[PDB]
Amino acid sequence: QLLNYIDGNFVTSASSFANINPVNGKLISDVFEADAKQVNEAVVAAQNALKGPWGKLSVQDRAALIHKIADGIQARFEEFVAAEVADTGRPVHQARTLDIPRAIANFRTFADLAKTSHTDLFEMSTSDGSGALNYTVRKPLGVIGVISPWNLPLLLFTWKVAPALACGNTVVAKPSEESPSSATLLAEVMHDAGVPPGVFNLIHGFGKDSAGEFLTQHPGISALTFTGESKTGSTIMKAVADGVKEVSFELGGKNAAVVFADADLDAAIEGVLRSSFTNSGQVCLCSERVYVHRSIFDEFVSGLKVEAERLVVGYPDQDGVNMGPLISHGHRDKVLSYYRLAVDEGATVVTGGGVPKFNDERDQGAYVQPTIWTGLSDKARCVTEEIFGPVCHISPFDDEDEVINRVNDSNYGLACAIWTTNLSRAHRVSRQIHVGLVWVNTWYLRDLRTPFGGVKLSGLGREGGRFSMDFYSDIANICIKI
Amino acid sequence: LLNYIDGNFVTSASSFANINPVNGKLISDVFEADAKQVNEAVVAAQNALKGPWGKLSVQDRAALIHKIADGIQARFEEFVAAEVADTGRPVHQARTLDIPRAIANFRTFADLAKTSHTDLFEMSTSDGSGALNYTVRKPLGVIGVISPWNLPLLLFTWKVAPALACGNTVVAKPSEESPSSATLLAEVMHDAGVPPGVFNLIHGFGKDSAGEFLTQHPGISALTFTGESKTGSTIMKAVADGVKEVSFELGGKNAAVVFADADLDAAIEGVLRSSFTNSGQVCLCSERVYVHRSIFDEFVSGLKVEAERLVVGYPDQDGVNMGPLISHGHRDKVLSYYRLAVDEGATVVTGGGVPKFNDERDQGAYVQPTIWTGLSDKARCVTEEIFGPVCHISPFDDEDEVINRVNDSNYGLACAIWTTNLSRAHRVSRQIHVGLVWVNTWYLRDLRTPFGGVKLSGLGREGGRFSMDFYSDIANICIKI
Amino acid sequence: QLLNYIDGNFVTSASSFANINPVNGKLISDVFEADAKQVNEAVVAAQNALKGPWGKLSVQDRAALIHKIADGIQARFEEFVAAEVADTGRPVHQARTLDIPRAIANFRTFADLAKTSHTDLFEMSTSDGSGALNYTVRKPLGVIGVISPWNLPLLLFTWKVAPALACGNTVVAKPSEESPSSATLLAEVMHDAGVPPGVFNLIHGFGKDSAGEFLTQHPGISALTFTGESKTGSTIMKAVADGVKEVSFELGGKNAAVVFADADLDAAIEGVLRSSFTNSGQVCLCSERVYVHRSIFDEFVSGLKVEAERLVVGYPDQDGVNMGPLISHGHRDKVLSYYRLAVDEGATVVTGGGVPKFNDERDQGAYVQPTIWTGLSDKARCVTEEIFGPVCHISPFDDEDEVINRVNDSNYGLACAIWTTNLSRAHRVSRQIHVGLVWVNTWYLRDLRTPFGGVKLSGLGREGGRFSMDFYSDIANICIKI
Amino acid sequence: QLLNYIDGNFVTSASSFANINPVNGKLISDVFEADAKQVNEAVVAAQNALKGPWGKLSVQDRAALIHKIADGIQARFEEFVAAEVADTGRPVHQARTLDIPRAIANFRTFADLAKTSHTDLFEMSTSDGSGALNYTVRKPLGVIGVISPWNLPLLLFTWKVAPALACGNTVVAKPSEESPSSATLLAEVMHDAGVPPGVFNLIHGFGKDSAGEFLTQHPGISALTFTGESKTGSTIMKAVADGVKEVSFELGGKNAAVVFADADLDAAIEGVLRSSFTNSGQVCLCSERVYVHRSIFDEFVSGLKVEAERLVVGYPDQDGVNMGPLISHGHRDKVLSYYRLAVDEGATVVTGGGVPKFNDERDQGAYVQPTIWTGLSDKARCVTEEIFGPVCHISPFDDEDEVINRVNDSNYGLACAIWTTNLSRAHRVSRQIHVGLVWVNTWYLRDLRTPFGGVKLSGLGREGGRFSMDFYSDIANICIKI
Ligand code: NA
Ligand code: NA
Ligand code: NA
Repeated sequence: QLLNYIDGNFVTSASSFANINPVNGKLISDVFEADAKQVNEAVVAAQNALKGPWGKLSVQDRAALIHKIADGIQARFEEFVAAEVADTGRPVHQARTLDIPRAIANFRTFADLAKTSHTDLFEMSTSDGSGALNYTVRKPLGVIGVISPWNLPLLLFTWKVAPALACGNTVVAKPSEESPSSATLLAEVMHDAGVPPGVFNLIHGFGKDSAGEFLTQHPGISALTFTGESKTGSTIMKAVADGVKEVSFELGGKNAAVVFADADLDAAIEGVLRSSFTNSGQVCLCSERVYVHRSIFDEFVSGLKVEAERLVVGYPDQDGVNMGPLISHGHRDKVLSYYRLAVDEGATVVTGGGVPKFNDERDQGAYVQPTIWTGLSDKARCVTEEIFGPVCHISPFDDEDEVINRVNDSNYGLACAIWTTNLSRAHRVSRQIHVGLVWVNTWYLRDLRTPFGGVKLSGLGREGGRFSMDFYSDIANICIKI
Repeated sequence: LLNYIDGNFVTSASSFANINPVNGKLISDVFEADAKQVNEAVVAAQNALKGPWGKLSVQDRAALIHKIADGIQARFEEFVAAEVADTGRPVHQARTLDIPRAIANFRTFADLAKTSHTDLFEMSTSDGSGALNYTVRKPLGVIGVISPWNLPLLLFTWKVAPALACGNTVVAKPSEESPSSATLLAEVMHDAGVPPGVFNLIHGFGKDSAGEFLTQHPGISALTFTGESKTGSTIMKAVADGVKEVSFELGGKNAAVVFADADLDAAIEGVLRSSFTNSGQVCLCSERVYVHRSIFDEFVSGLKVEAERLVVGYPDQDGVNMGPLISHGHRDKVLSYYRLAVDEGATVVTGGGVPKFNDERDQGAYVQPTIWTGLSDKARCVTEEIFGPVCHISPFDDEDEVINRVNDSNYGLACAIWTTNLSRAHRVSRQIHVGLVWVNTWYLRDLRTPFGGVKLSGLGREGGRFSMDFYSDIANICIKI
Repeated sequence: QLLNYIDGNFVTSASSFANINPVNGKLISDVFEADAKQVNEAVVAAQNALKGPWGKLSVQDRAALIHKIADGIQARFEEFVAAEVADTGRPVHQARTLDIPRAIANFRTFADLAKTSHTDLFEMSTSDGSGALNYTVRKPLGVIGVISPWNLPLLLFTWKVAPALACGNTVVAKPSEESPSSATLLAEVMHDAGVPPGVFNLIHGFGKDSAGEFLTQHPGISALTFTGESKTGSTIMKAVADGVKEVSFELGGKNAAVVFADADLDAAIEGVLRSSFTNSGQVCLCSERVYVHRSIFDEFVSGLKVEAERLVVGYPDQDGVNMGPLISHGHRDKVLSYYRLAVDEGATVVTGGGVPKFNDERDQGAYVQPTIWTGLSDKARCVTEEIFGPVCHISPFDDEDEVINRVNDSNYGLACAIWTTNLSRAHRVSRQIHVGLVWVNTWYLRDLRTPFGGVKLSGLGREGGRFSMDFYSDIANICIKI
Repeated sequence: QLLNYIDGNFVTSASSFANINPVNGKLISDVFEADAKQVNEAVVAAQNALKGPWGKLSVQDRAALIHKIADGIQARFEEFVAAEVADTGRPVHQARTLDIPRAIANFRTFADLAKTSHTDLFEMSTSDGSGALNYTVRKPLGVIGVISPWNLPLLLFTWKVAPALACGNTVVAKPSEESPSSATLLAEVMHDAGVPPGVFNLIHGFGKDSAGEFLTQHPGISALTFTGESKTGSTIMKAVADGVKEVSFELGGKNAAVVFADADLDAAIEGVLRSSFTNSGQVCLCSERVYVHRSIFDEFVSGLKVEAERLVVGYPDQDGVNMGPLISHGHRDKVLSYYRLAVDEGATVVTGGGVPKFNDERDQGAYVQPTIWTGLSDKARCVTEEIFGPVCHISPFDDEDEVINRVNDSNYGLACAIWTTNLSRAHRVSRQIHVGLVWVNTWYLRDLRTPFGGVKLSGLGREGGRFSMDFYSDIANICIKI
């Protein structure tokens, strides 16, 4: 059983929902859904905590307490690994090396920035010759509403909660209904670490007519930060508009990888394998479109096919497992529906295209095969809409400007990876991709000080580094006439 | 007054009247852009990004922007006249605040465009060869600009200057009530050699007009707006499906606070200005005033005196201090607050009506500078934004009390504090829940500072680097070595 | 006994010298003086250490190790308190709440800054229209020679060593002969924490024709950072000139305090008492000149007399001890010589002027009385020369511009404290004072992110925050034509 | 015809010295050498101008006035060209497109940074719980002493004078005896722009026992910034040592170009031709050492020989002129003394090696030939000592780690140019070169915002961008207790 955490107490709710293990379809736990009344209690508790001990902590004391939260996750490391794996079916090795360490690192990085961050001093002259001073300060924005996704549950959850707390805000967070275990554990770490009641609040539930909608509509929040589907971003923006709430969105992507004729071909095959199928292609940053220079296109597709078919699709702790299932049955229905749509649009299915057959309990889970399509036009729905499964379409190109234009011809703009060994090409091309993040000869390498976010439908605002310290703060200007 | 689109001055199939509010006389007809014309503006701005404007170095861009500035300086007095006519502002203030600030907007952001740089982050990797992350600023794209009538050219250019400085193209809809200086600006840009499609001026209104069409148009990348909060919320919903970047500077109900240890004459002068400047039609004006009990009556009587000394009349009159409100429709809204004040229990210390001229001005849109006392913190006249030359004055006793009373608001743009005490100034300033605090002064602006509000008073910050960030895509480029 | 620490090993020397407890003149330990050959050994080992594991550490791992050093000092907190107190006589109170906590915070602040710090990206246009990028990086400068003072032994020692290590340098450091203990213990902490051999080297000795000089002359160093007497600063600057070594100097001052008529009078009396007599007036930052507006002058002098006479002078762990002895008998000779000079120049001795009579072992120590002078002119030697003991002279003033000129009419310019409750005056007056550091209504309040340094004879350069990160690094610009 | 400019007046002197045209050895003008007394008068007047209307300008007005200076140079553009060409023999085209535009840009860039630069606000907590603010401000350092070189007279002179004035200092500036004309014209432009008297002072003369040394010894300056030979940098550091004056040094170098096998070969030949022979190899950034991968070595050398022999050495207005003379006969004697040393050391002379025969007035000037050597060892003097003439030695190399070691095996480290088309190599190699400036696939591309300086004997400190705004300012911390 997974309880809510409100004003320093773990509390049940009236109704509950099932958390299902996508590996086998079995029940992991029951999760009490916070109702509107409990959400209001969380918000009000969070407002009030801003006037309690939390509000009086020095930036050094606040940061030391956040490092302690992080020590707590570390001390329960394997429990956190086990929770993420149960909920989502992610390979244990990924949970051990990507997800939980990044969740620890999020807290440490922003606790550090809390200590080092400063503001600005501007001098000016005036008519009377005595001058003025303008200095700025950072204050907590207020209560931050976090609605976070199921694909990187603890990582993306802490990505928001860490800078929010580092900036002195209080929090009411709603983790995905598909993945609530690690967040529920984080609350326990919060509690045991002595985080004052009301600072961090955890409400479980869904979106519409549930905890997520209640949060989004509550007038006592000062901001809503959200990662997830683009149409949901749009819904959230409409919902907080009457309140003119500060908003921060990381949304969909139809991300491209580009492979030039001078790429290290083996490294690019391996890189596109990772960018297409990591977390079974359920990363916002995954490459679902791939452009490859004509002269190496056949060799690239053949190489990637071989490598994709070597992927081990199986149990999270199975020997050399690469790929787990999708998050849920309902998500798999959506993915398989694009699988059929691609055949109908005229794709050649280079590999995959269906669901593997296990002849064991995994057949009741939510697996699909890693899939490569070829032969679709740039207009096809499967080349333009985010699928959020382990798939990519590969298309040839001849000319640099042509491929830049094809990558950019999109209502999204989150990320792009480019493969080339040429110094000029790397820099010339990357600056021309209309996205928030480019990688050259790698993918999803993250320095947490960098600005991160997207253009067009992929989001608005930036987080990371000082961008987060600014978003989760009131920036106030104080002008002294001397 | 014509629209300016893709390098050409063009008419529309419908015009509206621009009325001089000093005397009710028609100044000019203004062609209203239709949906088809707004689309034409946006499409041309989009195309302008791939033309000569797009290929200018940052140094040549800034030079051209400095040339726009020079262009305005060269026609300074036509600009003063245009702004006066539209709005009735004192000729002196147009001449030393409005027009100079608009020129400084262009110059400051041109200068920032040349000095701004971005970031390099080094990192280690597993294989031990490392990686580099660097950031770049790029044009965001087409900037939709919808701007207010109270400081027409100043607030128009406050947005347009950073948009252009960051290499964007612009589709700008100035207020229906003050379309003249913008139209001149378009002439300056045309004569200065700004490439076609880079700057586009479209005239009209909000709902079912140019403004609405702009905000609904999918070709823009951002919408920056200064105005009413409710209009802000409307825009946010309209751009939500395209998840457009937004920047809002919205209403306030701003307070001025006078502590017992203030320089009382300076404070009286200060609040006089903060209350009645531009006939109280700055979003930054003080419509609430808290004065320490020990000095409350002396402050009110002094403010009464100085307020009654203000000269209300012609923009060019000898010692004029105030002009009219922007329009009859706005005077109607303001006179309706004047009545609501009485009906709410207010003591009228001064004004509370219109003045009498017995000449054309009676056809104008004047109201008197007004002071109220005796209302409660929950009176509507003390909570809601009026945007006229009026303030209510209320006593206070304690520091924590007045802080709480200032912050007890759904708005939070600005606040002025009067005190001679060092500790008090810094202690109290930091606790006011607004974007902008002034101590011992008001509306003193350094264009590098973050400017914006909290709560209903806005979203985001503009000014200095905050503008340079808002009006650009920040992109991260990560090179594995 | 106290050894040098060279290339991973404690070692003795030919010569040794005594370390004397200034409370009672008794021997604490023998200290081995490093010779030229062993200084050469230290520099060469530091050079090679740059090419060993130390140099392969990530910024993250380097920072973690520097936090381990800080941990290792926290774990021996009281031993470090004991060692500082023994060498110098400072009250145990001050060692526990200022000295040792700073040494520790020095390492932690600079380790944090190493993790958060980044550099710059400048794009530019070029003729051919393809453009160029300039990006800068921070690299280790090389071997940093550190020569440090006895007045704040571990605090000022670590103030240099911490940023030097945080920036990836290696270090050869010479603590003061008068206070070698806390540094030798620090060497132990480094050894125990696994600091690779050669990264940190400790050499004992004196200046001329001893370790200090040898260090400054050695061609193998990249920089010389020094805190102390101005003339010594000049001497070091000449000695490194042939090698054009980077230099950073925090030198002396004759710091003033200004009390304006609208000051909080009791607060100003307390603050000037603290800025004149803290550490027995042996801080670079103490106020030896004081200017008080005429209207409150007599009342200020009377009040300070009373408070200075309530000061407890005695043992480091005595009840509410306020002052210990001076660092040494030799230093007391110099200070008393000044006490006589002040009388000779026609000063009224308001209080003090001598040494107290203990009638116990403290009579064998190096104590003097807190002293206050009036009636000297601005040109008197005792008003213009740094005495570095617990004394201040007080003079009246009438005008603001007048007292600004009087404070500024000095060949030094480290620090100044001003007392006033007036908003305008604090900002108007502070910006006109020709020094590196001004305090308003307080003194020696340190934020370790701020630039610290002086003007004129009081120094060269700035340290603290980014200024330390720039000083202890090569800043390199890399320009890529695209 | 060349007078000093002191406290607002052009004044002559007791002695005069001749300014000779290096194209033909003919007298251009006589220059009045400043004596110790005039040097004192210049400093004293600079100190007073700080207290005058100059000191009171807002930053906006001071910047407005620096732009006027720029405008005034621009209105007399061709006279500045004539003056530069006359003193130095520089090709008119280069004077007209590099030297004078850069001189004007220096002023515009720093006037602009004066208006945009701001400082820092640090908040901090305190024991009593009400906290404190620290903020910084930039103020004029004071009187800046400028001593500038003959190789880029107006460019390097204004590179120091622009930021000095932009930060509100006053200046006493001693231009090179070899090239005093353009600085004297600047003085006229200053006068005519209405720069208040004493703000800018021009003194002419030599170094030791002349205006150079006297400026350097005056206690009245706050800083001395100098570009030129390293030994003269050392001498300077010693002379201001008793003063602890701020110092900023851009000294010599023995800069390398490195060409890897994957370079665009024709681009690298053109690039090394420029880096070797521009301004007749009298730029401190010139490459006198070149390392070329053995596989392209013969082809590179053979290609560079051809391009070198296509260089037109002659008159500044000669139809296709590429190179003018060296700066003086005195300089030519040194360079020819190296051309012989090279032969005596065993060099093969690929081309040049002597002086060309014009059979006209040019034979009385100071020309040498563009020269290329091979065959020397890395320890040869001609490969290790700065010649400062139009020459380079070319050596082959095999390994990347090897060429990096050979490049870095130098007491200097000013700049390096690398040629490669490989992305990783470019970034991997550049960061390992121990210099202040690396160019990749170009040379002497300058963005004035970037830090500019050297390591080891090549310099001290950084200039450019905020590094200039920081060096030419007092940085002051003001700490307000609340
Ligand atoms: Na913010
Ligand atoms: Na942006
Ligand atoms: Na400085």
